[PDB]
Amino acid sequence: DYIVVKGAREHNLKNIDVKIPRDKFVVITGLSGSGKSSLAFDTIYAEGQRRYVESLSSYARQFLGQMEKPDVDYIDGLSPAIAIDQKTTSRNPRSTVGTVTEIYDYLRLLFARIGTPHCYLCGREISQQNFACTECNVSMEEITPRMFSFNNPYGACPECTGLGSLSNIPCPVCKGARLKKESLAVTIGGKNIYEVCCLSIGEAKEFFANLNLTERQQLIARQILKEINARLGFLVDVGLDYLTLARAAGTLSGGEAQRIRLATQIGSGLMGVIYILDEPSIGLHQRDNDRLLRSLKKLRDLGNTLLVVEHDEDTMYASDYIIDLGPGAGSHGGQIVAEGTVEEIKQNPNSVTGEYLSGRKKIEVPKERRKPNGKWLEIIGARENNLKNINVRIPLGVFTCITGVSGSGKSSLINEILYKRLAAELNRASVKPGEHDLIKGIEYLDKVIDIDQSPIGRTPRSNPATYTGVFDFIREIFANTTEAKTRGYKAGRFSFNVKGGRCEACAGDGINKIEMHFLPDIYVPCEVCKGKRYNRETLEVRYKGKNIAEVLDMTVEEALEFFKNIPRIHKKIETLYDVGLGYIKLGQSSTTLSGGEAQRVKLATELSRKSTGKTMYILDEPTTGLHMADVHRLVGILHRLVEAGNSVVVIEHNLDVIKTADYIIDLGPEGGSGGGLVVAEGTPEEVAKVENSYTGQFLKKVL
Amino acid sequence: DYIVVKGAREHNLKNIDVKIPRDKFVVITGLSGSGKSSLAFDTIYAEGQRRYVESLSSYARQFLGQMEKPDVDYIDGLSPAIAIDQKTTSRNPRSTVGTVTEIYDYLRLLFARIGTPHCYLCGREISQQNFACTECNVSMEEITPRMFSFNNPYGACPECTGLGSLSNIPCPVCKGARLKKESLAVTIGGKNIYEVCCLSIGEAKEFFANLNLTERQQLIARQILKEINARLGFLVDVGLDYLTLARAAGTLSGGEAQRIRLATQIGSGLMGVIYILDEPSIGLHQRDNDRLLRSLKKLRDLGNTLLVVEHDEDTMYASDYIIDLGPGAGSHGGQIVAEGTVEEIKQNPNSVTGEYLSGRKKIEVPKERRKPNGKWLEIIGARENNLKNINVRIPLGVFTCITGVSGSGKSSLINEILYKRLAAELNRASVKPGEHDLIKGIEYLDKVIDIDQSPIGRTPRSNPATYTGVFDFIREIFANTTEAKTRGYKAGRFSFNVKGGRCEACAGDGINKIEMHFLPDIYVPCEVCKGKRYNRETLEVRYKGKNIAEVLDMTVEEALEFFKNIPRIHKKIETLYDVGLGYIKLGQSSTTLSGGEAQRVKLATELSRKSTGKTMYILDEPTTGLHMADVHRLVGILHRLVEAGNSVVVIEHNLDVIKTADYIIDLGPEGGSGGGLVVAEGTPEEVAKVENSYTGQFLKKVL
DNA sequence: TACTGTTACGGCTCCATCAGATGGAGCCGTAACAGTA
DNA sequence: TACTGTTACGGCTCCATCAGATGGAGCCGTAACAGTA
Ligand SMILES: Nc1ncnc2c1ncn2[C@@H]1O[C@H](COP(=O)(O)OP(=O)(O)NP(=O)(O)O)[C@@H](O)[C@H]1O
Ligand SMILES: Nc1ncnc2c1ncn2[C@@H]1O[C@H](COP(=O)(O)OP(=O)(O)NP(=O)(O)O)[C@@H](O)[C@H]1O
Ligand SMILES: Nc1ncnc2c1ncn2[C@@H]1O[C@H](COP(=O)(O)OP(=O)(O)NP(=O)(O)O)[C@@H](O)[C@H]1O
Ligand SMILES: Nc1ncnc2c1ncn2[C@@H]1O[C@H](COP(=O)(O)OP(=O)(O)NP(=O)(O)O)[C@@H](O)[C@H]1O
Ligand SMILES: [Zn+2]
Ligand SMILES: [Zn+2]
Ligand SMILES: [Zn+2]
Ligand SMILES: [Zn+2]
Ligand SMILES: [Zn+2]
Ligand SMILES: [Zn+2]
Repeated sequence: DYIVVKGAREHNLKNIDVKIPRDKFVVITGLSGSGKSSLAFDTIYAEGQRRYVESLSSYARQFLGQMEKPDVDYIDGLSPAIAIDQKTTSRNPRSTVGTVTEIYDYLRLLFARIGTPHCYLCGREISQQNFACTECNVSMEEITPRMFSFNNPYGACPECTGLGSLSNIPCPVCKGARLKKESLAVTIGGKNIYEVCCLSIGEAKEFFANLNLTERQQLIARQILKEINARLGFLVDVGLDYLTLARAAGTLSGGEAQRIRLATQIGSGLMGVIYILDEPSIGLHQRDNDRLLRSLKKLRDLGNTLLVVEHDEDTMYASDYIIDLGPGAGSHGGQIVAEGTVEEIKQNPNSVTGEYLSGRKKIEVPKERRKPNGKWLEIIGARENNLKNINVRIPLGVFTCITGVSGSGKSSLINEILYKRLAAELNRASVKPGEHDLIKGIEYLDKVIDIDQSPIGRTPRSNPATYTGVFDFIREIFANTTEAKTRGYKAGRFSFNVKGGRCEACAGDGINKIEMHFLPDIYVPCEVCKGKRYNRETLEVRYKGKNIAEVLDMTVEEALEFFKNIPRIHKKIETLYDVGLGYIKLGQSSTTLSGGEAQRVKLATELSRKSTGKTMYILDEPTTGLHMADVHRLVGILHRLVEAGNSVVVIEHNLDVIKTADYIIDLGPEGGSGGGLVVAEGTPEEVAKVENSYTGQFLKKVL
Repeated sequence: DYIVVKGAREHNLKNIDVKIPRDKFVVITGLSGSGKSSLAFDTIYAEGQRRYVESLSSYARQFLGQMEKPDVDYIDGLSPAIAIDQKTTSRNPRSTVGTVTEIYDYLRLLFARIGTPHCYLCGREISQQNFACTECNVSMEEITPRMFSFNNPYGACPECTGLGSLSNIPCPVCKGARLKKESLAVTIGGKNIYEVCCLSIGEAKEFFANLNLTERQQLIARQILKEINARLGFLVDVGLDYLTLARAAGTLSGGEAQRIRLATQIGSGLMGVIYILDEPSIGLHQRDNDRLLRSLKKLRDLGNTLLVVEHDEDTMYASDYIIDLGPGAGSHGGQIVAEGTVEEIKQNPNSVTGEYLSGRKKIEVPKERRKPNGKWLEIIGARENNLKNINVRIPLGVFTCITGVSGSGKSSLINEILYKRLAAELNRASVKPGEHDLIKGIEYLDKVIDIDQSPIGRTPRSNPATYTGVFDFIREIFANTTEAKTRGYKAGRFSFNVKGGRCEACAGDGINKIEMHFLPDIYVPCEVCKGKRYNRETLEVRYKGKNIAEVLDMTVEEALEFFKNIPRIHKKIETLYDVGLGYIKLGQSSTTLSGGEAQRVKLATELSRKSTGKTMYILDEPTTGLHMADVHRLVGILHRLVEAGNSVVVIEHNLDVIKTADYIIDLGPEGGSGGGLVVAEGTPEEVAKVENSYTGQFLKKVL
């Protein structure tokens, strides 16, 4: 009936004991960095998978990507668990829609088994010892599934090495097929593998459902066609029927990629299994979230238990049990602050999330909107990607929001066209802009700063000090001391990523890692330098009473007071304090940062640049993996930036960020190739007065 | 609440629909070959594992040993499943107790991580780049887990190639360590890996629980020592504390190996998982079975569902739901004959198992036992393995049974000493006997025939015709026809395992197998010869109106009438008919035979030999994987053999076979090194009069 | 003249894609040889 | 003289044991260069 966890002390959890009911919709809320992912994904999922993969093959456990055993006492009432984590990276030039969903492997098998080969020179059928066409004197090699893939030299096109593009233009030889001519002659139903991939998902499902095959080949392909049709049906049902299997995964949007990842791991139809979803609503519109909620309720109805760590209001309003962590974040949180039904969380004074839900704390909506001051910049002939020749004028000096469902072209319109043109005109960047006619009004701005929506990169060689750039100033200050000057030290001596002034027992890592072979690797503290990352010679040089280790092991609040007379350092630390990271250390490794904290570090990297008084701030979904309090702080700083006399445009699905905006531009009216038209454009009240778009309906519902 | 299976047509199932309750003890009874394994292991376990391993890593699914998708419509209420199958082979000279339970991998990791190397020439500690002792000028190689294993050239002893024995004697170099001298110098707590392996399990558990390690090494070994202790505790609790991790798996008994396999896959402590056990009581005494029943009830109490296909009366008397298949076997069965509680099966007239349980059918107990006729053969100084110098006289001309718990030395006493000495004296075999003084009374016998307890070998090149040896006579008869004589045909032309007279499109297999890569292979019928295994020239030669394909595609009952004037063929087919295989074809492949049918084929191979009127019949657990009806038939034929004037000794844990015996010899009083003494020796009533042995208690309880 | 932005180069880390090899035992078929009746 | 048992040799099949490699993107540190105030 219950999952009992006792003595959970993983990461920042303060030895908490929590009972999670089974066969229920249980959400884990709280601030960013409070211990939701560490409670669910790092502990419960890890134990549930570890206790089941041991009752399987011994050799195959190594390739499963095993998880380290959590620092817990005992877990009762556990069950096998499948989880979809909150960490997405993507951006691979060798991964497509076919390989991500694994349908391409099935297609390779199907073409290798029951395909019909030919000679690519005359088209006559090839028959056999040697599998060659006797007319053109060409010897085709053996037919195997590894010859229909572009990630090995056997089946990859020689010119582009299976990349597709070789000035970025399609490959002259394969024309984007990525496979050699020999492997493109095997046809099923009149099409080779590339042509079948180029077909839309909806078209391909019916192409495979209407295939005429001999009695011999149907026996072989019965176990392949059924799986292919099941996967295509999952993709269609999730709401992505307009995609093609040949699209690169480096071009998919956030919502499309998230839905692709969701549809793969959900359709198994099991029973008595715990499903763990970590932030399942990133880059998803309100209608996409409602569809996902319906699907998840259907999945629970089979007899499963759901543990979803969600920040959105809609998810918490459709659940039977809420577990709230906190009361703060980082080292200041990690306890079970409140529990129970959403009404109990609303009535619980100690729960910050309940305070926001109840209305005790809220994001202030301005009484009067900021009307445009007569300055507009206009774009005409927007035809990039799936934009159907629309023209929109973006105001200046006000807070602008760009809305619309996933695939409507919000990124393609704002990011590509606007940012690339502005950066080429003002920052003198060497970037190819999108397909458009012209932009009028560039002479009304001075600089452009953008925040992309891709997640940041993780590495043990980077911390907030290096990412924000303040570490360079700190190292210069340390190298400017009299003792460092008389010892010959430079700024490169004080960095743990440069050899010469770092602990050589760990190469500046600070902790040695012992390599197991079939078990997760272990991390143990260093012994030579005690984990200070530096030798004794470096640590002797002190500035204002602290050496570099002591200045790298101090929180942001402490470094704010420590660095007061230095303008650049104070400005950067003040921005870091403003975005919300007033409790994390100045040298915590990136790999140990939560998603929200990494996102806030990325925001503070760009929000700390000097403003010229008339600048362009382009933000692509800034409120991803952020609690309502972080959203409130971000809205406050953005509104202060606007009041300073600057123009800010924000592409957000968050309703609270939208409801405070000054001018809303809506793209739609549907996702994919069916959208690209400006549904509405005006003040939030005017857009709420329009019933053609779901965004207007939600805006008028909340107002 | 229920597992609903509809349209199950795998193997010989006749499209049955069955609902199996969840969180219950459900047994699947029926005859041998009726469709229990095909219903449970091949369908439910296959679907349950297939529907879960897809929600895991893609690469690691290949190494998991995937199961083919069953020929079923839809299964509802499924859940992830772990199963222990009924097919055990063992007999590997490169597998020990350590590797089977995987504790040896953990020990290799532990020794590679926190070991203490030395030089094997002087004993001084080795320190370093190269790990070498500067005194003896010896350079020890790198320390890795792959250097502590004898299955790779890095860590295997050169002399014996890691076999241990190089006239079978221990290796002169390693003295049975199987590892080279360099890898035997790494010691933990004063012992190398071989010494720790040689320690008993109970001793080693306390050796690891009382190890003094530095604070540095405890951090590394915390995740290893806990797992090692857990596995050792499982082995101790199952009832096998006397074993040592260095014992070869080719010497373990049936009960010990079965308990080792049971203890590994049960201790996971999950919930909402279906456990499938296929014949879990092979080679296990009554007390071992009672312990296993207690453990299984404890495992179900956690909230699991158990599907155990069992023939034993004890298992069916401790269950809440019985599913009975039949009503016959082979092509004559496959339907759900009866279902419900054990009382309902007792009162169900159509259930053969219920008929046997109720007492309508029973094994007749003779009114008066056959007293010995004054002829005895005596063995003195029995000290083989764990026999403590005991002497027993085995009577002649009566049915003798050897009882006792697993490890008591029943096999070591009867099989090794008696069979090897009798075969060396009478059959002129070149076999080394066991350790004993002498045997008096060999001149009272003429021949010895034995039936070992090891399972038979499976291959697609063998069928009952070839295994029983009747196929050679059939081929000779076919080659003796006038047309074959005039065509130059020989007996080697008529065998599908010899090239020249077989379908070259399949090399006599009869079905081509298409090789997938990450999916289970598919089997499709041949096209050139239509699966007749022979070409047109061979099939033209006909004997008595049938060619060789028609005589290879006929059941045993039909071939009994077809071959009536040939003495040898009729005798062999009559024996095959008597043992119970009157419905299977004469050419069904071995890989498709059930366990019980393969066992009966093995029995009929040896029971068909000519008896001299005074012969020795040694049977080692003949009633393994056989229903009560097959047991009744085997008891009948054995009693007829005894009445013919021969002596039969049977080493069986089956109580029905024991209760009909004429003279019982009991070994005990406990398993392992604590046994080897003759607890009781006399008629069944006399043994029942003794309360020192559990066998006597059971005998007096049933009588 | 210093601040701020860009671009290029080398080293380190992480994520996505890819779809088994080897050794020995058991069985079939065939030939050779001995005991027995 | 024929039946029955054992033993040796070559080919085919199955089970147990064993514990990742490669390619490209993102980040850090450093140098060079241009616009601006
Ligand atoms: N390996 C680690 N070592 C030390 N601290 C860690 C580690 N991993 C995470 N933390 C910290 O533990 C706290 C909780 O992190 P985590 O539980 O992953 O975040 P979360 O609550 O899911 N928040 P978010 O992902 O931003 O919504 C944060 O302060 C992290 O910086
Ligand atoms: N290079 C490309 N080639 C073809 N189609 C593309 C390409 N890049 C993007 N698309 C498609 O163009 C449509 C709009 O993409 P994009 O503008 O990035 O989405 P978006 O509106 O920002 N959605 P989201 O970020 O999820 O809220 C989607 O259907 C994309 O799959
Ligand atoms: N692959 C197969 N093709 C055809 N027939 C098969 C196949 N596998 C099994 N059978 C037959 O199907 C019947 C049931 O076999 P199976 O279900 O494995 O046995 P079982 O009921 O568990 N009996 P047993 O193992 O002896 O206790 C038998 O007649 C088998 O010979
Ligand atoms: N070669 C060997 N070296 C050491 N111990 C051995 C060896 N062979 C067997 N044993 C042990 O000797 C004991 C008796 O073995 P064995 O006589 O085969 O058992 P059994 O009584 O027939 N039991 P079971 O067949 O399971 O009913 C067991 O503890 C075996 O592990
Ligand atoms: Zn040609
Ligand atoms: Zn190309
Ligand atoms: Zn160090
Ligand atoms: Zn030495
Ligand atoms: Zn050796
Ligand atoms: Zn054929």
